[PDB]
Amino acid sequence: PQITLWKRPLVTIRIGGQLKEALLDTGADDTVLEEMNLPGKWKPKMIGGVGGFIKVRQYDQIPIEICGHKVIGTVLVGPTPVNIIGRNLLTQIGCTLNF
Amino acid sequence: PQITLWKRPLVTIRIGGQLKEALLDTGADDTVLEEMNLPGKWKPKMIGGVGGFIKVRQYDQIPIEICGHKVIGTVLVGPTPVNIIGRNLLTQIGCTLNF
Ligand SMILES: CC(C)CN(C[C@@H](O)[C@H](Cc1ccccc1)NC(=O)O[C@H]1CCOC1)S(=O)(=O)c1ccc(N)cc1
Ligand SMILES: CC(C)CN(C[C@@H](O)[C@H](Cc1ccccc1)NC(=O)O[C@H]1CCOC1)S(=O)(=O)c1ccc(N)cc1
Repeated sequence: PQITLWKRPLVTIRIGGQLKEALLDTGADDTVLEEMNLPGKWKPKMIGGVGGFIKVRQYDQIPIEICGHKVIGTVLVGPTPVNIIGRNLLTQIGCTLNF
Repeated sequence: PQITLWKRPLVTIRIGGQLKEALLDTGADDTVLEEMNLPGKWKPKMIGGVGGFIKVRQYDQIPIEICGHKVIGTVLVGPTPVNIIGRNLLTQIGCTLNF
């Protein structure tokens, strides 16, 4: 697809068997999702942005389906106010910025 | 250009007579720059990000040049950890996400 930026670049994803809406975010180094349960091992990490930092759980090698593109990689989970697909998974779908 | 996302999509912008490095940020509604002594009328506002809210100065109708593309719009100035080009100006340079 080609996604224009007049509106937020929201897409449907599936993770852990569940469908969610998420922002395609080129400003995010790594994918971070709103508080949820995910199976498997995780480790604590900090991420920072506008407003400061939050503590998250880092899960590695997690399958995610993004608009029918299957990726597998790092998913952070914590108190972000929005679900965010970051560069780590955008590269896996072959996403580029064009102008 | 067609910009891959292996690394942060940093570009050079020209604003208020200064050359600055900024992040092309599809997850950002607004453009927010690190604190700087920009002349002009502004209004105080708050914006929210991952970690909470910050107070910013809102400057309207500011000329900005992004990768040779000359645009005009709202620029927020405040304690962001990185200069961010958000959708208000990404639409003006004709930027799209493609995968
Ligand atoms: C600030 C950049 C450098 C990093 N953020 C990504 C940005 O797109 C961020 C995404 C977001 C949108 C809406 C609500 C909350 C967050 N938008 C953002 O703050 O919009 C503000 C600034 C202007 O307009 C409004 S991040 O969320 O902090 C972040 C940091 C690290 C990781 N691994 C993942 C996410
Ligand atoms: C608002 C914060 C940054 C604290 N201010 C410091 C001020 O220099 C502040 C710095 C600033 C510059 C540019 C963007 C944002 C903030 N200038 C300012 O123009 O900010 C307006 C814009 C949006 O909201 C308030 S403070 O309240 O004045 C103050 C002063 C002394 C003490 N001890 C405590 C607080």
